[PDB]
Amino acid sequence: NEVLVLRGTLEGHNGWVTSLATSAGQPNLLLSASRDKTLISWKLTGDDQKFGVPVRSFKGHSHIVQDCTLTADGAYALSASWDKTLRLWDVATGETYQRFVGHKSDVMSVDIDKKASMIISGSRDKTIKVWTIKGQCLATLLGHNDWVSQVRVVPNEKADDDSVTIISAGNDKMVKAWNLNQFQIEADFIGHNSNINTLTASPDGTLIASAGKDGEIMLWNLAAKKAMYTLSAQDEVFSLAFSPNRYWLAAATATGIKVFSLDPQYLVDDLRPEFAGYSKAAEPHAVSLAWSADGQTLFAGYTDNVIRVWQVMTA
RNA sequence: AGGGACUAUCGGUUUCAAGCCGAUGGAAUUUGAGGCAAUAACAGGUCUGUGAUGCCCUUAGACGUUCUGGGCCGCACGC
Repeated sequence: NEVLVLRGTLEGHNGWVTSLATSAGQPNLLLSASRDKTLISWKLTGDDQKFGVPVRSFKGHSHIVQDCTLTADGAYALSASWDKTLRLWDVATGETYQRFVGHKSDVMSVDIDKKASMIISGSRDKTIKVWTIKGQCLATLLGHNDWVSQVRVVPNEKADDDSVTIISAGNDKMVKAWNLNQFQIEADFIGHNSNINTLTASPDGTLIASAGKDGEIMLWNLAAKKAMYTLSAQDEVFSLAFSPNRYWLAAATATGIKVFSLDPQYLVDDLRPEFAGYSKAAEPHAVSLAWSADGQTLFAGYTDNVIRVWQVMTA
């Protein structure tokens, strides 16, 4: 039934959209990512023209943003980039509470646990490093031999003990899940055929996805740690997306979005629309995606310089 | 003190080699510019820079030295 219809975008950046972020406490309060050294804050007013007011740039690094994770409260935006950081931005404002420095090779990430505290970040030095909500390390993990690509938060409804769990990534072709308090050892994902360039997580504590340079999307549990639904999607995803509470997958496969539908096992609905003056090898192929925090609004993002948000509505 | 630019990023253009346009970012035609500048030389110039210097000449009516005065600034004109 669900005819998914393709609508007004929100265009704005000069470089190349490379993440994007579900606001995670004020789902308007969009908050978007970059390549050309900012973060254009887009409202969703919504009211039609502009779908819905590009109200704070935020400028820079010196170099290219690969991320922009919102807090558990959702008004404090956490940077990264190719000049070896963080720089915690204020969503409201233009400012740098705490330069977090220290890496060597080019952050690839950023994420924040359910209370806004013991943050993490991958790298190319081939680690990891915790930097609390101060430029300071708990510790500097080293179990991987590689470019560890991405790490995620998971959002726990066994109501949290308190010695918790997070995750990771990927040229050694593996994952590894680090107690976020005292980085202990828990399981990994063996097998794959090249680069793990992403992963994702459950919106309670028992779901995950990884993904593709091979084609296959190798799925989860964390609270079963057993390898799952093994799909086959040709090119790659660069750019994965849970609906929050539907059971819909969203990931941007080059080519679709393949909604795969992680219950039964079907292709509902592929969005490759809209398109004007190209030689293929121009599509202006994505690099970040999200599901309205409250879970409709897919904020579909693309290279080019035009975000193209595309919600699901009625038959 | 240091860092920082590599024609970089797609797009073309080609033996899809070495290369070459264009547009973006950029502070930024080999980044601009000089300076060092093999191989072999020329009988180019210079002993009128030398207490660097061969061989001739000069050696006190010296062509060595020095006080004066003018001389290289003299014009129908050629470059």
